[PDB]
Amino acid sequence: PVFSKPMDSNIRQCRLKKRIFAAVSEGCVEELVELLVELQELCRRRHDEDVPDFLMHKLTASDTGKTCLMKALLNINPNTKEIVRILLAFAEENDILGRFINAEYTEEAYEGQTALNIAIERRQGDIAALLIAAGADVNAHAKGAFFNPKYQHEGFYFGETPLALAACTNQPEIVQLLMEHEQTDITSRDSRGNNILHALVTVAEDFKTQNDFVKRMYDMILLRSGNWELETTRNNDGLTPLQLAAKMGKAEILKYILSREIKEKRLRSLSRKFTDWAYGPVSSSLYDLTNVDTTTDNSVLEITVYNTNIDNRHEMLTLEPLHTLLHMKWKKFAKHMFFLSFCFYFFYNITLTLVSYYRPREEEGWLQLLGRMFVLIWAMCISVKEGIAIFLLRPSDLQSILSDAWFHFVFFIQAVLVILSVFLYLFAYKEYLACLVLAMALGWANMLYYTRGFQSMGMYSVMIQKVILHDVLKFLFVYIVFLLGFGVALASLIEKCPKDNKDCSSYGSFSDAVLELFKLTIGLGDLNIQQNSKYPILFLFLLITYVILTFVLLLNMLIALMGETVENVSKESERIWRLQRARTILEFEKMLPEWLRSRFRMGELCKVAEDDFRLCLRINEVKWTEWKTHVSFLNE
Amino acid sequence: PVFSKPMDSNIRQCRLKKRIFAAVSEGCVEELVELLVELQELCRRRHDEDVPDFLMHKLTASDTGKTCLMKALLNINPNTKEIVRILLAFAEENDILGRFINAEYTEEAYEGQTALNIAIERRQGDIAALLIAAGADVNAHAKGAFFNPKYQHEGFYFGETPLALAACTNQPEIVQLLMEHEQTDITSRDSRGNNILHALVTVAEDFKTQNDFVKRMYDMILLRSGNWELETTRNNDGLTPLQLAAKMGKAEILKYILSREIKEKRLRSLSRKFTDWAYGPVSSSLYDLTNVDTTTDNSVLEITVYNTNIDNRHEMLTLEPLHTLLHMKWKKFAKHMFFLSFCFYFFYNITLTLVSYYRPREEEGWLQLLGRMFVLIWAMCISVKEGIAIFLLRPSDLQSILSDAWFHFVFFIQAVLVILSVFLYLFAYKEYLACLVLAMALGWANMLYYTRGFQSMGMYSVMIQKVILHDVLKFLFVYIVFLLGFGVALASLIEKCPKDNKDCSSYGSFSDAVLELFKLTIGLGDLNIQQNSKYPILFLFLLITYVILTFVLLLNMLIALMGETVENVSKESERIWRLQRARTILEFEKMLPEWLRSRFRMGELCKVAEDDFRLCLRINEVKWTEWKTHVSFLNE
Ligand SMILES: CCCCCCCC/C=C/CCCCCCCC(=O)O[C@@H](COC(=O)CCCCCCCCCCCCCCC)COP(=O)([O-])OCC[N+](C)(C)C
Ligand SMILES: CCCCCCCC/C=C/CCCCCCCC(=O)O[C@@H](COC(=O)CCCCCCCCCCCCCCC)COP(=O)([O-])OCC[N+](C)(C)C
Ligand SMILES: CCCCCCCC/C=C/CCCCCCCC(=O)O[C@@H](COC(=O)CCCCCCCCCCCCCCC)COP(=O)([O-])OCC[N+](C)(C)C
Ligand SMILES: CCCCCCCC/C=C/CCCCCCCC(=O)O[C@@H](COC(=O)CCCCCCCCCCCCCCC)COP(=O)([O-])OCC[N+](C)(C)C
Ligand SMILES: CCCCCCCC/C=C/CCCCCCCC(=O)O[C@@H](COC(=O)CCCCCCCCCCCCCCC)COP(=O)([O-])OCC[N+](C)(C)C
Ligand SMILES: CCCCCCCC/C=C/CCCCCCCC(=O)O[C@@H](COC(=O)CCCCCCCCCCCCCCC)COP(=O)([O-])OCC[N+](C)(C)C
Ligand SMILES: CCCCCCCC/C=C\CCCCCCCC(=O)O[C@@H](COC(=O)CCCCCCCCCCCCCCC)COP(=O)([O-])OCC[N+](C)(C)C
Ligand SMILES: CCCCCCCC/C=C\CCCCCCCC(=O)O[C@@H](COC(=O)CCCCCCCCCCCCCCC)COP(=O)([O-])OCC[N+](C)(C)C
Ligand SMILES: CCCCCCCC/C=C\CCCCCCCC(=O)O[C@@H](COC(=O)CCCCCCCCCCCCCCC)COP(=O)([O-])OCC[N+](C)(C)C
Ligand SMILES: CCCCCCCC/C=C\CCCCCCCC(=O)O[C@@H](COC(=O)CCCCCCCCCCCCCCC)COP(=O)([O-])OCC[N+](C)(C)C
Ligand SMILES: CCCCC/C=C\C/C=C\C/C=C/C/C=C\CCCC(=O)O
Ligand SMILES: CCCCC/C=C\C/C=C\C/C=C/C/C=C\CCCC(=O)O
Ligand SMILES: NCCOB(c1ccccc1)c1ccccc1
Ligand SMILES: NCCOB(c1ccccc1)c1ccccc1
Ligand SMILES: NCCOB(c1ccccc1)c1ccccc1
Ligand SMILES: NCCOB(c1ccccc1)c1ccccc1
Ligand code: NA
Repeated sequence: PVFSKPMDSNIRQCRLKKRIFAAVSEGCVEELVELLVELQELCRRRHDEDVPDFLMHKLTASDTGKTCLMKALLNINPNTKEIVRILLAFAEENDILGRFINAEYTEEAYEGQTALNIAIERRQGDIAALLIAAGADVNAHAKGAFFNPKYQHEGFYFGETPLALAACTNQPEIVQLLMEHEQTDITSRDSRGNNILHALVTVAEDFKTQNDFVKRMYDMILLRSGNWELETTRNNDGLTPLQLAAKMGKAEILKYILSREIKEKRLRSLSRKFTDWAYGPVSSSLYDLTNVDTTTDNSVLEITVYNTNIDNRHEMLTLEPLHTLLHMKWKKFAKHMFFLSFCFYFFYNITLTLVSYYRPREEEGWLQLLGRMFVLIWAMCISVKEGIAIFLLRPSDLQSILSDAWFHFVFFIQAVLVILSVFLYLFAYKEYLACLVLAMALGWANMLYYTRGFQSMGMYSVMIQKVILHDVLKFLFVYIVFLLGFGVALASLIEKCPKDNKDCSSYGSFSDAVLELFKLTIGLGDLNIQQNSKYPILFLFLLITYVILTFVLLLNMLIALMGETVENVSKESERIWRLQRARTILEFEKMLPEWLRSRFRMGELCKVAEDDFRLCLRINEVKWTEWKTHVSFLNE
Repeated sequence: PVFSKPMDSNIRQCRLKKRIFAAVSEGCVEELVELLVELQELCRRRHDEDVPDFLMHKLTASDTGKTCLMKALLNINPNTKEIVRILLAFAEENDILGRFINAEYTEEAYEGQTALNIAIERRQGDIAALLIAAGADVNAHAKGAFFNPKYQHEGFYFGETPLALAACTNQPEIVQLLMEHEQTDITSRDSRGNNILHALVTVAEDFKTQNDFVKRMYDMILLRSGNWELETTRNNDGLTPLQLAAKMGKAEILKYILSREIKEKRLRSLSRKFTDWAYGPVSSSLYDLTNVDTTTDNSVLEITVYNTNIDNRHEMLTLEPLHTLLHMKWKKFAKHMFFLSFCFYFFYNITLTLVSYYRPREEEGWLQLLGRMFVLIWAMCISVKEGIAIFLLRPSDLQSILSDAWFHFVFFIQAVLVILSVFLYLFAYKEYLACLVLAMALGWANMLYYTRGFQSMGMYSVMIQKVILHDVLKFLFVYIVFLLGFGVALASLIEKCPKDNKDCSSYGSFSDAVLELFKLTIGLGDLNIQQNSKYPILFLFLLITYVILTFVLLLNMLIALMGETVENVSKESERIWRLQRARTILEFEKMLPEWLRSRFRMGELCKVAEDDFRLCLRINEVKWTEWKTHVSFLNE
């Protein structure tokens, strides 16, 4: 990144004020005392009306706003605490201690950063305790391009508050010192709208390491708060800390929140998992479904399934209510809607076939009327439905067209070519055969959409798409190099044939020469040596050189590259069809009306505590492997 | 190796002097005292004019120059220190202690080795302290074929000085004893021109192990020197210890020197990295660019990119100023010069194509004149530019023609065949078509040079070259064995055909028989059994035997060997295009004039200290992963 002005500067890029910053940096105590006396006497020699203002302009930098207190804290030495006790005592007789401890940068990239923001970051618990006990602001919002970047490489976002700075830098002794302070606003929201619990989700990691202080900071702040105000708070985008963990793909944080159970009464009401009974490996629990089920707009189940930015959707959709809601919707409507979508579309491809095969060749019942009117209606049903999904779609397709958004185009292109064949055949035109045949060939080719979501057949549609997009299209630029180079080369040697006998040279034009050289590449060629040219040996040299390069080397090079794609999909094949069915379920739920979706709703009302009635889900879990390993070491 | 004379010898390959060497070896003290009295009395029985000379010829070997003091130190026993104290006291009454402790080998392979060179190597800190306190030379240069070899298997190079012997054999207690000695010349240069810091680079290793004493010896000697005299010293080849680490490929040493930062004032001026400010994971530093940027002749960036001898160029070009200078040159001129080199060469291949396809067949505008004159100029621009690069190139091509120096020939051969086609077409000749077509086919084939340096397309040009050079050409000697063996075999059975009907046997000659047997190998053949010979079954046996060997076994054996090459390049594919672009940048910088290269220069003048103004580079680094692991264990 770049900021065009440093935070601290001690190297110059090629007199009372400049010596004070050169005294608080190295740690010269006896020099700093002699310099402050020279500035204490320099207040009254010309005026006594402006004492509190003139004392501040000689201790602050006029370009950044950095004070002499900030300069001592940016440069940590073992003589640091002695400098702070002198500078805070110097503002006592001048009565300027109120504005000296609450100063901030006036520069646009570090605006709002105070001396308390530096002392907590340098791990100075004794110095930060002296500032708060003197009048430092515990609610100072450090804005700016450095503290509020646009990406995670152009600064450092922690939450803009001193409570979020100690929480993100693993310092719980300062968090306990700030939460006991009665002027600290815990539920404060920064420029992003994030509170103390949104900012911990942002700095969290995606997987489980050895030390997880973010989960420890999440539990410590939430239980000492003792309310739901931090959890129901939404951002400027309208996201809770539960929904933010699903958006950014933090599976360890999303697992902890969504099965949080507190056994202690006076603290039990802050739970989302409620175990009813347990007997060995069998447990029965109640799970909160407040923002999880798809009854609100931006629900957690809708985020995780449609989150193409992240890599761990299979880890997050295996979690504790998310796998059961996804399974119960399949056994109620989504298996029925997938079977009928197969049946109405397989009947649609047969009717396209039997009107394309039995077309009126030269001369130009109730079941025949039932067939052709079904073609005109079902093609308009797809072109409206798939046309909305393309319009409601963003142009950054590198992550959505993996297996998902590729089918939204080919069902739409096939539906338009059926409709375009109607306008051509009826009016006056003969180009209907060019549109009806290509729609029928693409119509049968779209039957591989119904192989998706199954353990045995789900990986075949991914193998076809990933070979075309990642192996074949990047290999056309290697092969057209040799197809167009040798194509003009062999066509230039062919002499103009004497008048008759058009089968005297197959390479007699550039359009001819590309055809046979494509046949030598795939192996349907002919090494003809008749070939009436003035250079028979030179034609025979470039013809065999083409066969060795394309057929022997470049053809088997592509097969070795396509074979690496097939084995990579086959290793991930158990994770593919589980994510294919998960998107198929939620698209079928959006096709349902409101009166029918209300019958399909899961959940029952519970009595958690006094004035607490939330929507639950009873999930009977049995864990044999986790039980046998648990019992074994209690009696080793 | 071989030296034809040993250092120490105790085994004979099938009388006062020979008993002394047989006394200092085993450790006989009471025998050695009785032998020295017999030699003390043998000085005066025939002359008293030559006492200091005659006392030395009976204690030294006349063939090697080895003394009795060296013989006791080569044979370490627990009775070693008692022998040294007697022999050094024996030279006191004879007043020959000055030449007895400073003696050396007169043999050509061990010349200059003294008793101090042996005592430090055998780990004798007490014996080496007694020699220096008696008058031993601390600046004795041990030359010779053993101590100055030509390769790293024909001797032991350490630096030829006793200070470099204790530094390379991990003995810092003797290094501290030598650097406090006021006659020790630290900045001494041996026969190679190496000083104390060049010799540590030579004995260093390429990667990071558990114990790195070479980096510890580099830091200990440099900080106690306290000057830049050891760093600015160049060899006989003109290399600093910074440039020697880039030449020999020591990435651990080159990383330590190029980000050396000393926080301590009185020692800060020996730094090359200067951290300006740090706030969490974000750091801003200034890097020294004295011999790093390409403004001097033998710069570190020019060495590492063009160092085909080493295997770790990707590890060294990732380092701390080397990755930023390589990235800033791409975003200023090298991306523009690569795009226009694509555009002027793609226009050049079209104009060659449209004059080769539309040639005057039988009978023999301003845009047509603009095209053909562009061919005559652009072919002369390549033939001059690529002709210099072949002339300035060494004949040891096994490491430069991997992906790099192969393109310097094929752009040159293509440019000459365009020029050769002009002299043939204009004068009187008809062989212009044999040169224009082969230049046009090779001209389109050189378009894969512009796929280099990209993450998606950079590995394809390496896969084509490595399959030809390492799989195909070593398999021709396997296949011509079977092509020439069966080719004469099947042509010898073919009887001379009765007069007419030339299509009676396709194997009627050796030139004919190689053609169809090449077609059976690739799979375009015919198992014809008509074949008018006197041995129809014996012809049919050798024909099917050829198909099973070549098409079934030897063809798929090559495909299995080519497939191992493709998967090895595909695993290294992220390291290939980063090294392809790095050579493309520095070749474009050499094409720039001096006035335009001065505008593209990076760096600003800094004030490091008093009388210290060097060229810097501000690099804003952010390290999220290295910060989250660092904070986690400080508050575990
Ligand atoms: C303009 C357009 C408008 C469109 C109108 C639509 C909009 C309005 C829609 C309204 C619909 C209303 C909702 C549906 C409610 C029905 C309830 C039901 O029975 O569902 C059931 C399915 O029932 C079945 O019979 C499934 C049959 C087997 C399917 C096999 C999948 C393969 C499909 C072909 C692929 C071949 C692959 C080969 C290669 C290609 C649910 O499943 P289950 O059986 O209950 O689960 C068993 C568990 N249990 C019994 C314990 C509970
Ligand atoms: C997944 C998808 C896989 C498959 C998709 C692949 C699809 C590929 C399909 C290919 C089929 C090709 C059909 C050709 C049709 C005729 C063309 C023509 O007119 O040529 C004419 C000139 O011929 C020349 O001289 C060629 C010169 C072209 C210049 C090349 C620049 C662009 C190439 C960029 C590449 C470099 C990039 C480098 C990057 C590394 C010859 O004309 P004619 O034939 O003799 O006509 C007879 C005239 N008559 C009819 C009146 C008698
Ligand atoms: C890359 C891996 C390499 C190894 C693996 C190989 C497999 C992959 C390789 C793929 C490379 C593709 C090479 C195709 C060769 C075309 C031949 C040709 O020129 O056509 C004809 C020209 O016809 C025309 O005049 C109009 C052009 C129509 C050509 C359409 C062909 C398919 C296009 C793309 C299909 C997309 C499919 C996508 C499926 C995923 C032949 O000419 P003619 O009619 O005989 O001459 C008439 C005479 N005249 C001169 C008087 C005019
Ligand atoms: C090793 C892997 C094995 C398995 C994989 C296989 C792939 C790799 C294998 C490679 C092996 C190569 C075998 C080629 C077969 C030659 C056929 C021949 O003899 O030509 C002709 C002779 O014509 C002549 O008389 C002049 C010679 C021209 C030959 C040029 C062929 C290409 C040369 C090298 C190209 C370099 C390309 C390099 C690309 C990287 C045929 O003879 P005829 O004209 O029909 O007879 C005339 C009649 N007469 C008897 C009266 C005279
Ligand atoms: C006799 C012979 C004499 C020869 C005369 C020459 C000698 C004298 C020469 C003198 C030249 C002087 C130096 C150049 C100064 C220009 C400045 C510039 O804009 O550079 C810029 C290029 O900007 C572009 O225009 C790049 C366009 C895209 C290139 C894509 C690469 C693919 C190229 C084809 C591959 C196809 C592969 C397909 C398969 C093959 C630098 O990049 P950038 O944009 O700045 O980077 C963005 C960063 N920034 C904007 C934030 C800063
Ligand atoms: C990457 C590159 C890949 C591709 C490149 C590969 C390129 C290969 C290309 C190959 C094409 C070959 C074309 C042949 C041209 C004619 C030759 C000839 O005249 O033969 C004659 C004798 O025939 C014999 O008897 C052969 C004996 C040769 C001795 C071999 C020793 C050296 C081989 C060392 C090997 C062992 C080493 C062992 C180590 C393991 C027959 O002549 P004719 O045919 O009857 O002519 C008709 C005469 N007339 C015209 C007047 C009528
Ligand atoms: C998986 C769930 C299944 C979903 C529903 C699927 C069920 C679909 C079932 C029926 C769909 C058809 C209804 C469309 C009505 C119009 C038909 C038409 O075009 O007329 C044709 C009549 O038909 C024939 O005679 C064709 C005979 C070959 C059909 C092959 C059987 C396979 C498809 C069928 C069975 C598939 C069974 C699938 C499994 C049940 C014209 O034929 P003609 O007599 O020659 O007329 C003369 C025309 N001429 C003058 C130009 C020559
Ligand atoms: C891949 C794209 C580039 C293709 C190669 C381009 C590079 C070439 C670079 C330099 C070549 C320069 C010399 C050739 C010019 C004269 C040729 C000639 O006149 O033909 C002669 C022989 O015909 C032949 O068989 C010639 C063989 C071609 C030479 C290829 C070099 C070997 C490289 C192999 C590597 C394999 C290729 C690369 C694989 C890695 C004439 O025979 P004729 O026809 O019977 O005519 C009779 C009339 N006349 C005698 C009066 C004339
Ligand atoms: C990526 C950056 C691009 C860099 C610049 C690339 C731009 C290059 C643009 C133009 C290059 C041409 C300039 C050379 C001028 C001489 C041409 C010539 O020989 O005359 C030919 C005229 O031309 C034709 O009529 C040929 C038509 C087929 C061309 C196919 C288009 C692809 C290449 C072009 C477009 C590529 C576009 C690429 C993308 C922009 C001869 O044809 P004729 O009428 O039959 O004459 C009769 C002769 N006869 C009597 C013997 C038969
Ligand atoms: C690889 C390079 C070397 C190739 C093998 C060399 C080694 C051979 C070593 C020893 C062979 C010694 C005996 C052969 C001599 C007489 C043959 C004969 O006369 O033909 C007879 C039959 O023709 C046949 O089919 C015979 C089979 C060929 C013999 C191969 C041995 C089996 C090895 C298998 C291993 C596979 C090979 C190796 C694969 C690993 C006659 O039939 P005719 O033709 O119709 O003529 C009729 C007229 N007449 C009856 C009057 C005659
Ligand atoms: C507006 C039309 C533009 C031109 C049309 C371009 C693309 C659509 C046409 C074909 C694309 C798909 C072809 C089907 C072939 C293989 C995929 C099998 C289905 C699967 O993946 O399992
Ligand atoms: C003086 C001439 C001597 C004879 C010529 C010998 C060799 C040069 C000719 C051809 C070599 C290159 C051919 C191109 C074919 C495949 C490589 C693709 C480009 C790449 O590598 O990606
Ligand atoms: N057979 C249980 C596999 O789990 B399922 C699953 C697991 C992880 C991610 C997505 C889904 C599942 C499959 C179909 C319907 C509901 C859930
Ligand atoms: N919207 C018109 C057809 O939509 B359906 C559909 C079309 C293509 C892919 C998937 C579904 C459909 C959905 C449920 C039952 C029957 C058909
Ligand atoms: N995109 C960062 C990859 O690093 B680059 C790189 C890394 C190691 C070796 C060589 C280069 C790089 C790539 C292009 C220009 C400059 C540097
Ligand atoms: N020297 C004549 C052609 O050189 B250029 C060139 C040609 C082939 C490969 C690499 C470079 C060139 C360089 C920059 C811009 C345009 C062309
Ligand atoms: Na394999």
